[PDB]
Amino acid sequence: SMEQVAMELRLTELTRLLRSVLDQLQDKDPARIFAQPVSLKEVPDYLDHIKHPMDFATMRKRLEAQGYKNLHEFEEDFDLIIDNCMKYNARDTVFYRAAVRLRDQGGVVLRQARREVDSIG
Repeated sequence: SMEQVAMELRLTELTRLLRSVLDQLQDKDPARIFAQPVSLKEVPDYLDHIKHPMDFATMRKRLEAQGYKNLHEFEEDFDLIIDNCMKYNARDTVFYRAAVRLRDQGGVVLRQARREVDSIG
């Protein structure tokens, strides 16, 4: 149907805007602490602590399959990156501190992304 195409075009344009959002958030992580999944070879107990692991590479895979239907879904995954780190690592660690700084800086980006998603529809 033409309606299905129009919906698919909207999904594609959302995907475009989320790709740019993702790039901007990932620039706020210059240490690349959140770039890849936590290695279960290197942290074998991780899944005992963290039930839903997340990282920027895994988000990027979902994004490129157009697997985010709305900005809420994408933000859920970004928040998991931050929140998982802040639970697993202590306050005095470079990892925890990186997560705080990512959250703080990413807030700004996400605030305008929400306006753009609503604005363009």
